[PDB]
Parts: sequence; structure tokens; C-alpha cells
Amino acid sequence: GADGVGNSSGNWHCDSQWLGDRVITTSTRT
Amino acid sequence: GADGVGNSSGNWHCDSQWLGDRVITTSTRTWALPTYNNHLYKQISSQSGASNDNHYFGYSTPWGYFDFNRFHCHFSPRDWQRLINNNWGFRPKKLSFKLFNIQVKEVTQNDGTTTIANNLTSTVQVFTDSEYQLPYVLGSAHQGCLPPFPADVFMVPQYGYLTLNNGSQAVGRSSFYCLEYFPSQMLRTGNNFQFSYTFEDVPFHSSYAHSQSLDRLMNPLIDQYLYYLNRTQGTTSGTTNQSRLLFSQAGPQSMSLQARNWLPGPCYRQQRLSKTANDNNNSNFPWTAASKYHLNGRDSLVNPGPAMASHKDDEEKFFPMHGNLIFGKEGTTASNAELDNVMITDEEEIRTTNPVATEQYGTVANNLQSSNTAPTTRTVNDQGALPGMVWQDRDVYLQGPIWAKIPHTDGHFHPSPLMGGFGLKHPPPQIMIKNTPVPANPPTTFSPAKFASFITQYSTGQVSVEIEWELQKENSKRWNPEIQYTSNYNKSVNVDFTVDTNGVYSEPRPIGTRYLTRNL
Amino acid sequence: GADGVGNSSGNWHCDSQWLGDRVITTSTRTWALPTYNNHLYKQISSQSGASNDNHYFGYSTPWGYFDFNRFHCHFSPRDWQRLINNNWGFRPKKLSFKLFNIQVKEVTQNDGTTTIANNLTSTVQVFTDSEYQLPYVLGSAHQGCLPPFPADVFMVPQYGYLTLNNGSQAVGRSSFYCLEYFPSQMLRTGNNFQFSYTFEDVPFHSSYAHSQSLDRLMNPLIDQYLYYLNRTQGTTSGTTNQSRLLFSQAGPQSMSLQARNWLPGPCYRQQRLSKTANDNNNSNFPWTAASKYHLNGRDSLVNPGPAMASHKDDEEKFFPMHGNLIFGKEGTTASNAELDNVMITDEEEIRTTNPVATEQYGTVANNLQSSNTAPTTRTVNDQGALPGMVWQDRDVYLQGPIWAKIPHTDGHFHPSPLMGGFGLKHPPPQIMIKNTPVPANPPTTFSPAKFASFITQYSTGQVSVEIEWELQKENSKRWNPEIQYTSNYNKSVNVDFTVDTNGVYSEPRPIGTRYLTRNL
Amino acid sequence: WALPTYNNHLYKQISSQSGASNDNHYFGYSTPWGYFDFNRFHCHFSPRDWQRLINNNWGFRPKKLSFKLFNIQVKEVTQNDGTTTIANNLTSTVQVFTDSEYQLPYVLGSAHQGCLPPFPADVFMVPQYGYLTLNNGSQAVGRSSFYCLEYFPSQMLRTGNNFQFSYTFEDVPFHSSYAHSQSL
Amino acid sequence: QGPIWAKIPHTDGHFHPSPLMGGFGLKHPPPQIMIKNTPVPANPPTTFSPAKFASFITQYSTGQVSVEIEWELQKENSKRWNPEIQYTSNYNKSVNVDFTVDTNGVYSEPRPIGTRYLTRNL
Ligand SMILES: Nc1ncnc2c1ncn2[C@H]1C[C@H](O)[C@@H](COP(=O)(O)O)O1
Ligand SMILES: Nc1ncnc2c1ncn2[C@H]1C[C@H](O)[C@@H](COP(=O)(O)O)O1
Ligand SMILES: Nc1ncnc2c1ncn2[C@H]1C[C@H](O)[C@@H](COP(=O)(O)O)O1
Repeated sequence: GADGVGNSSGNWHCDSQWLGDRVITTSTRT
Repeated sequence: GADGVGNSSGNWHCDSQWLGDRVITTSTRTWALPTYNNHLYKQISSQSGASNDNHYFGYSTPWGYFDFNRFHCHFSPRDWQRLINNNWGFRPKKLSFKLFNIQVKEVTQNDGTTTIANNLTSTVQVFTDSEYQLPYVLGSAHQGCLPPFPADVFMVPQYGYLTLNNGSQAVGRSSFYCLEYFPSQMLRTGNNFQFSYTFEDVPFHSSYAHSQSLDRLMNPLIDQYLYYLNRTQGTTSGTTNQSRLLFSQAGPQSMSLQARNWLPGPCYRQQRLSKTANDNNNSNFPWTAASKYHLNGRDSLVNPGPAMASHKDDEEKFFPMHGNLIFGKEGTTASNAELDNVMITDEEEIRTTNPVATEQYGTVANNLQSSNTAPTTRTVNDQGALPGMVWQDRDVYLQGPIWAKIPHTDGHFHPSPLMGGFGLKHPPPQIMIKNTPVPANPPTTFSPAKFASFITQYSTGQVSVEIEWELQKENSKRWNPEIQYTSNYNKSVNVDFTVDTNGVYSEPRPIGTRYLTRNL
Repeated sequence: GADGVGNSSGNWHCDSQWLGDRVITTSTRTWALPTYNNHLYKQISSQSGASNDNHYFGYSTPWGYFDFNRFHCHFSPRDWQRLINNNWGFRPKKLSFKLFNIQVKEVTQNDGTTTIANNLTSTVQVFTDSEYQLPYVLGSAHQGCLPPFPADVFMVPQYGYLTLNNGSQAVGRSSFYCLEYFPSQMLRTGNNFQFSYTFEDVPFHSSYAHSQSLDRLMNPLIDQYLYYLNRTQGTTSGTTNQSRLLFSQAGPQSMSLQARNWLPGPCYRQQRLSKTANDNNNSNFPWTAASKYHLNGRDSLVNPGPAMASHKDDEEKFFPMHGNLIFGKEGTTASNAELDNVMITDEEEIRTTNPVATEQYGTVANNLQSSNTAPTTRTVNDQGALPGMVWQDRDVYLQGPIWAKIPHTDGHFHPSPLMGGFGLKHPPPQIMIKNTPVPANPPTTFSPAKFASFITQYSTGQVSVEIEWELQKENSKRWNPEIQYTSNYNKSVNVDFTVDTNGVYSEPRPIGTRYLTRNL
Repeated sequence: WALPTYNNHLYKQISSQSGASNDNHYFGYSTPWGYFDFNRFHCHFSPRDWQRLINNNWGFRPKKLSFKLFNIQVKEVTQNDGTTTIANNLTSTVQVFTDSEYQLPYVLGSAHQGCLPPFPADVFMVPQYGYLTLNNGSQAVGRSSFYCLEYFPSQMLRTGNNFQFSYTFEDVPFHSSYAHSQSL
Repeated sequence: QGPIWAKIPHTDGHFHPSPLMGGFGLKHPPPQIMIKNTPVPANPPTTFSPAKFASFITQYSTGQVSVEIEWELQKENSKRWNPEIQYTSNYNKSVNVDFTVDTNGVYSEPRPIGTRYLTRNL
């Protein structure tokens, strides 16, 4: 990825939901 | 390439992998560049009566330059080991030069505090002397190369050149060069510089040492069918036996008398020195007794002369007066350092093809012997070239020079860099660099006077050099093991080729290249 | 090829015919091979304190080898005549090696009678060093070549090689070679061996001699337009005539003073010897007064040095101290033979391009002459190479060496075999041969001990070598007849180049190659 | 290689000496057969090769195999008076076979001698085959096994005959031609 | 000069089936190759004998043998900066040459040779 100065290079993804068969854990920290 | 402010114009490429047939060395370092000569070209020259053999005339340029004419710039200690211990020979092939991540910081001394900030709108200028129109100042063992250790930062050297001179003065045929009269690419932050070069055909280096000798080349078991004269008088000496011409058939017994097909390499005798500071003469002779040449009535020391052996067997203490390259250990003043502070290189692998540097060359006749005259012998101290001579060149060490620009003259003999390496007609061109001058504050009234008030600023960024190396694999039917370079497995203080307690990389010893054996 | 017991695996091909443009020499001889070193590799070395310049270290191998590095191996006396008297020059082109009609005889000493019989189920082993991994021991004037006379039988020599050594001892960089670690073809009776080789590009030999001279190259009738200085003082000497600078225009009169474009070949002075055992000094100086070189602190005699002329005009009795190849007559001990038992070769055709071996080289200045100082002259005894020098190489004789393996070093000058012939990077590889060891009777109980009880046996058979030769025809506008080699038509005792009363071939004299004249 | 006639063309029952040792008791047989072995690295690698190998590779392993017997000669000896004469018995044969079904006791991999000489120029004597079986002291049990190598199909060779054999190693982990720079 | 392989015994269980003396543990290792001289009856009697034959002509066999083995290699991939230790011959002035025949033709292996000279991490 390649962008600029006043443009965030990512979002705050921190969440977890279940699939009954599996689970996805998303974590974001500073 | 063209991008923006908050976008890196390059990545950190520093690695090396092998192809068995060849090896690619990628190296990246961080560099810093000041403003040299205050944005000015200056005429430099020899001090008014300060020295005679050191007279000179030239100029100092506001430009800096990049250099990596050292093997340790590209190979790591380990890689160099693999290379040395496995290959008959090797050579340079391709080249990739890259400049990126440029930042121009301008500094201001306000009160008693130096503040440094970003001057984004400022540029830097690069160009490569590919037409070879600027004096080639590389291949002279100068400093300012790329750091052996990748983590180290370096300062970009300044460009200065010499010209024809008559003492402290110059001749009308001298030449003044302005690097501003060269088209150069100017770069802002986010701009990068690209360059690709292709090495010419140049003979592999000798990463080998001969297991045979010049005089020990024949068959130990069979006798020659040729005859030589070995007795001029000594007969059945008793009665009436003055003299008689007697010839012998060469045998394994007459080993140093047999007919020969080849001669040793040329020579230029060097003075013998001992490392023991008491074997030597109690006199200062590093100039009045050393071998030197002179041009235009100017003495110059013949430092790395023709390739000659350092010492004969069973000595290993007598080195030639500057008969080899000497490297200075890390942290050691440039002025009169101790013997235990330098690393002297031993050229004892070329004993079989080359004459000993300090020893003589041989015997020559110089009279018409007869009943009236006794035969005379002359000790030859200097030998030009001869039909039938065969020699091995010097050696390259992990920290030695790589290439050298063969001078553009009417004639050359065996154009191999005396300091060692690859002699190139057209070597990796010079890459120049300089901070674009920024005028400080100008007056509201017009001034014809030369501008000399500039904003103080320095540049910084990364540089990347990729080189491909062709390899010559080893094909020997030697039964017993050959000698290999290795680290001392013993319990040790510091680790060879490593940083210390306060972060300083240090190269313990010089590294030869000749560990593998090939015949004659 | 693969056939049976009662079927010859080859024919006797020995003949030579001419193509006017080239000549093919076919040669076949009968060979015999013993069991060398008792099926063992032995470490050989110099005697514990027997000699100093003759120290050595190497090994003795159970293998034999084939050699034909002598011209008389291929050319007959007559052919050599045609060749010499007709061609400007010549060279090697192709090669065909063939082994056949092999028979393995095993011998047993029963009581007081040696019985010899056939061991059909026994084999012999051949292989050719084409990768040049075994020390090249050929081109050293060794004996064991093919017999000059076709009817003669020869013994196949033994292979022995030398290595790097430190006196009587060896270095860790020395090399041990086992010829068993080479893939070899094993042959039973009815098997044969085949091999084809192709010579590289190598300059024709000089089967000619110059009719002009270096200094006698200009025009006898016209004067030069160049000027030289010939008078420094001698003026109209009488009144007030101390000195004056006077120049003359070169004329046919000032023949040895005219401007020159070229120089003679290099030189390395040799001592002058007389064939008359009374002209000489009453002292034994064949080592203490002879020209020699030294490597690694080891003296070696410079036998066939640079190509220099043997004697000046009107002498023909003074030969250089080993300044040429000397051949031994048939039937003459290897230890101190008489002067009337050897054949010394005269190099008196190269007088026009080469300096005299025993004589000096010339005059050199070595001071700044003036009113205060008298001009000084130095007799030059040793001259390296120089821009503008031109020389002729040595000569090849009917019984001289043919080729020589140019050593694999970093550098060579004028890589022509000092003993004469064709210098080859890749010369006709070495062909090895040895009788496959046959275990004698073994014990019913197992023994880990090295086996050393073998059946005694020797091999025999024929060998064939075919060589093609490219020729350089003669194109001269010489009006008068040139000199030709010829036999003495006079009533004679024995016939030149022939067997005697009890069957022994003998080569009367050495045969030069330079009988035809070409200009400069 | 050289091969004698072992056990005088006879299979012999061997066993422990009647009360000579206790932890060394044994029972087996001695066969008239010899065998080939090269279960030593120096049989294949030269000193130099071994160096290249060692100094360059993380690890290594065996893959394929090619066995060949040739140039066979059968010499018969006769002691006439006080002189041993040796000659050629062309019409005589030799017998080879390979235990590929692994039915004969595997006697290799026991550090025995008789391998191929480290040095190529050296000649060696072909060892003799002998095997052991279940034993109760100096005696044997009923469950012991007697093997006759003659009950195996074997190829007989005259002079000019040769023997051929190809084998393929199974999957076996590389050897550690390395040493750890870290510790546990 | 060490062993190469070893036949893993055919039992109900093994743990870490590596030859204790070192090398490659093989379920099915290079089979055994047998050799023997075919018995040749000496001179027989004109009268028939049921007795076991034990009079043979004394004879021995000889010839060549060839063994070709292919070896898979695992190359070295280390980012070690400083040099590693290597096996080498003593470059010093020496008596006899390591791994060589002597004055009367006897090959001799000076020292044992390890295999572990290169370093890898954990
Ligand atoms: N480093 C290097 N570069 C180029 N040539 C080398 C070098 N070292 C040795 N030589 C030799 C190889 C050629 O035979 C010869 C050409 O010389 P010339 O004067 O060009 O005819 O110079
Ligand atoms: N016998 C023989 N073989 C090869 N070359 C010869 C010989 N005799 C003379 N020369 C000359 C011919 C080439 O001009 C030169 C090449 O030298 P180089 O050092 O190869 O550049 O050497
Ligand atoms: N030389 C040798 N041969 C085979 N396996 C080896 C060897 N050395 C170590 N191992 C290990 C590798 C497998 O993970 C394990 C299988 O054991 P198992 O009992 O087979 O389940 O044994």
C-alpha cells in the first residue's frame, strides 16, 4: 500500500464474532 | 521515479544468496552529506616551500561522491569465507546503484542552541561520470567507502583532483573542471536516483595457490635425455690433470641443474625489515634506502611493486620494506602508530611463481673467462620482462581494493592494479552528489557582488549497491584435505569480526584469498 | 571395440605421405610394461641432508605412461629433410592414439628357471588426463619416448610427480594424487583403446633464417634526412678550438650510426666456454660461475635461457655455458661423459635478431657529464623487455621436444617453451597405463591385514600415434640457390642414421630447422 | 577383491567353549560363503570430498545404489614338491546372490572388518559369513534356526560373466552436519 | 571411518530407531551380497562310493567390485555474520602428509573426522 500524509493507512479493527464452527479474533493496539 | 513527501522512495535491500554458478551481493547503507567548500570551488596547491617530492596543484570541489571500492562493502565475513574456501576464482559482472529516502535538514544556530528542521522544498544533485571526463580519483585506497558493518553510518567524502604541475606552480596545459557544467538530476524529498552498469571482460582472480613449483615440475623418477656441463677442470685429480670438459645427463639427483622450460616472474628488489625492533640497523632509512622511482625529476615511493614473495621458508618474520599492503586496526591515529596497531599482509602463497621481494633474483655472467681471466658473477637486483616468464599477481583481502581504472596511455604491459584487483578500461563511473545551494536573505537593493550568504543545510538518505559475481568452481583431484580458513573454536574473549562492549565493529585480521590448491 | 582371443585388435600402421599443404605422420611401436612400485604408491623425498638445492618431496605411482614428445618419434630422417628444406614453417593439427594387441604374461621363478606364460583372464588399465587434474610431467626432456627406429622395442616409463616442499619436508598445502580415483578402462586380450585430440591455435615454427639484419635493413645508396650528433669537441683543432656541437646527416658511410626503428631481442648473459680444453680457466665453475635463478631461497640453473646467439662471426668454437640443448650420442654413460661423446647444438641462424649469449648487450649511460665530470659508460649484462624489440625463438631438432604445457598462472610473457617448440595451454593429455593387480594365493582364514601377496606379471602390446601437420610453403624470390641439408656423397664408413654391424640405430648429428631464407 | 575357500566347502556348527566363559556363551554356524561390505564412509568418500561435504552442508543422506561384479578370475593352486604353482581354471565358476527378502540373518552394521579399503589402490580379502542363533548357554534351543545358503537361488559366473544390482534407499532423516549456536 | 547404516530389528516396537553407533536406521537396508567359489571335485575313484565327497581341487577367486551411491544434500542457509569453524589441514611444515601413504606404501588415517562444523540455531 502507498498513500499520503493526511491519509490514514489503516482503521481500528478490534472485534470478535463466532461461526459456531470457528471463531475469528481481531485485535488492534497502539 | 516520482512520488510524494510521506512516501518512502525505496526499501532496505541488504542481503546475499548464492547460485552455485554465481553470487549476488546486495548492500544498503545510510549516508550523510555536509556542504563542502562553502558552495565554492577552491584552487589548492603545495605550501610555499614546505616540501619538494610532495609538490602539487589542483582544486577542491563543493561536490561529494560515493565509493565502495572495498570488498567488505559487499561481502560479509561469513560470505567471504564460503567464497574463499570453495572457488578457484571469481569476478564482477553487473551493478545496480540506487539513491533514496532523501531528507534535507537545515540547521540554525540561534543563541547557544543548534536547532535542526526540515527544508522540504530543497533539492540535491546527482550525476554519473560515464563519459569518463572527470579525473578518476577512485582506486587510490582513499577512505569514505561503505561501512563494513551494515548498521554503521558514514559521511560522504569530498571530491578533489590534481593536475599537471611545475613545483608549486601549474603549467598552461593544466585542466580546470567544473562539475556544474555537467547535466545533473536534482532531487526533492520523494525523488530517487537509478543507475545500472555492466563490467567488461576481466580475468578471474587467483583464489588458489599452486601445489607444484616452477623448478619442481619434472619427474622425480626418470632422468632427462638432455646434457649439461658440470665439470670444467676437476678430473681424476692427481697426475697431469689440469682441466677437462665433462658433461652429465640430468637426473633426479641433479635436480637444480636440469634443463628448464620456464622462468620466474619479474622483480624489483625491496629492502628487508624485521618485526623485531632490534634486528634492524640503528638508522632511519624508510626513504633514503627504500626502492623508489622518479618522473619529471620527482621521487615517488614504489610501494606495492611487482608481485614478489614476502619471505623465504622458515622465517615468517622478515617482511619487505612496504612490499605489501598494510591495514590499520580500528581506532589508531594516522601519525606514527605502533607495530602492534597495524596488520601486515603475508604474500607467501606465490613462492612457487614469484621471486622473493627482499632476496636477490639470481646470477649473471659479465666477462670473458679464460686461462688469463677468472669467471665473474653479478648479483642481479633488477629484472625486466623476459620471454618465458610466468608469474602470479597479488591478492585481494576482505578489506582490499576491488577495481582500478587503467590509465588511458599509448601502452600498458600487464595492466593489473598494483594494489591488487581488476584492471578496468571502463570501471564503475563516479557518482557525484551535492546539496543545492540555498540563498539566505537578499537585500531590497540590487547587488552585482558575488552571492556568498547561504542557508546552512545538510542532506541525508540511503544508498543501495547491488553487484553480481561470476564464480569459477573448484575441480581438483587432490586426495588429502586442503587448508581452509576457520575461526578459533577455543574459549575466546571477543568474537572475531564483531562489535564490542560499546558498539564498535572491528576486523581482527586481513583475509587472504588463496586457500585452495591447483597445479601448474 | 570388443573382440576375441585369437583376433588381433589392431594393425601395424606406420607410414607418412604428403599433401603439399599438410603432412600426416603415422607411427607404431611395440611397448612393454612391468609392475612398478610393487602395486604401491610410495612417498619419496630428499635424502636426510644429502643436498640443498636438490631438496624435494613427492610420490611414486604404480602407473606407467606413454610419451612421444620427440620429433623423431614421428618423422623419419628423410621426411625431416623434405620438411626442413621446403617449408617456411609448420605446426601440429590433429592426433590419434591407439592401443592394441595386448598380451599379459605372468612369470614364475620355480627352481633356477624362469617360466613365462599367458594369463588370459588378466586385464590392464588405461585412462587419459583430459581434465588436466594430474601434474603434467611431460615436456621435461625425460626419457622413455617412442624409439626413433620403428623396429626397436621400448619399456614404458613410470609415473612420478613432485609437490610443494619446505626442504626435505612438505607443507600442508601439498597435494597427494591417487590415479585409482580416476575412471579407467580395463582391457583384456582382444580389447583396444581409442583416443582423438585436437591441437589449439599455435604459431608456426621458424623453419627459416633471415637474409637481412636488424642494423643492415636500410638503403645502401641513399642517405637519411635525419641528423645525429657525432662531434662534441674535435673541431678545426689548432687555435682557440676547445669544443663545439656538430651534427651529421646519416649516410651509407655512417652505417652503424643511422637512426633506427627496432631493437634486438632480450638477453641474459651466459659464460663463454671453449671446446678446446686449454683455452679455459683452470677452475671448476659449472655452478659457481653459471647464470642461475632462485625461488623460495632455492638456486636453480638457468639452462636454456632466452634465445641468444651461440657465437659471433669467425669463431664457431665458443659455445655458451649451457646456452643450448646438448644431446648424448648412442651408448654413453649418464655420469661425466667425454666431449667427443656429446652433440652440442649451434644457434647461429638467429644472429640477425638476437644478442650473442656470451657477449654483452650494449652500452648505457649512468652520469651527468659536464665540464666537471667525464661521461661514464656501463656494460649491460642483463636486459628486460623493451617496446620495439624483435626476436626469433630457439629451434627444434629431429630429436628435440615438440610441445610444452604452459603453466596455469596469472601471467605469462611470450609463452614459448624455453627448450623449444609449441607452448600449449591444453597439450596432448597424459595417457596412463598399469597392470591390474592379481592377488596370489589367499588363506582359508580371514585376514584384515593389507594384501601384499600378488602374482608377478607384465604386459605388452602395440601402440599407434597419428599426427597431422599443417605446413607453410616457401614463397621466396631469391635468385641464387639457398642452402640445403644433405648427406655426404663421399665414400663413407657407416651410413648416416642407420643400424650398425650388430643392430643399433644411431643418430649422427643434431638437425636444425632453419635452412631457408626469408627477409625482415 | 580376493576370495579363498572358507570352511573347506563345509557348513560347521560353532559354539561356546565347554566352560570357558559365561557372558560370552553362544551358538551358531560357519558358512563356506563370503560377503561384500562397504558400511564405512571412507569406502565412498575421499578425505577431500569429506571435507567439502562437512564444511558446506546442513545435512545429508543416502539415495540410490549400484552394485557391480566383474573381471572375475578363478586361479587354482597346487603344491607339487616345495613349490606352489598357480594357474587358470577357466571352466570354473563362482556364485553370487543377494538377500533381498531379508531371510538370512543380517550380520552387517556391527562394526565388523573386511569392508572396502579407504585407499583405492589397496587390495582386500573377502570376509567369511557366520551367524548366531538363540542359545541356552553353550547349548541351543529347539527354536533355533539353521540356514543353508545353497537353498537360495544364486547366479553362477564364469570368466567373462558379471553381476548387476540396483537398490533404492528408503526415507531416512538427514544427519546433523551442524551444531547449535544456542543452548536449551 | 564410521558405520553408515543399520538394520532396525523387526520387533513389535522401537522408540527412536537410530543406530546407537551412529548413522541411518533402515527397515530395509542394502541387502547382503554373498559370494563363494563353486566346489570342484578332485579326482574320483573308478569304483562307486556312497561316502560324502571331501576331496576337492584347491582354488581361489579374484576380481573387481564396484559400488555407486547417490547422496542427497541439505545446503547451508545461515545468516551468521562472523566466520564459522572449518576443518582444515595444518599449513605448517610437516613430516608426513595427512591421509597418505608412507615411505613403504601404507595408507593411514591420522585422526577421526566429525561432521558438525557448521552452526544452526534452536
Ligand atoms: N586485471 C586485468 N585486466 C585486464 N587484463 C589483465 C588483467 N590481469 C591480467 N591481464 C592480462 C590478460 C591478457 O592476456 C593481457 C592483456 O594485456 P593488454 O595490454 O591488454 O594486451 O593482460
Ligand atoms: N608457442 C607459442 N604458443 C602461444 N603463443 C606464442 C607462442 N610463441 C609465441 N607466441 C606469441 C604469439 C602471440 O602474439 C603472443 C600471445 O601471448 P599471450 O601471453 O598469450 O597474450 O605470444
Ligand atoms: N535413522 C532413523 N531412521 C528412522 N527414523 C528416525 C531415525 N532417526 C530419527 N528418527 C525419528 C524420525 C521419526 O520422527 C521417528 C519415527 O519413529 P517410529 O518408531 O518409526 O514411529 O524416528
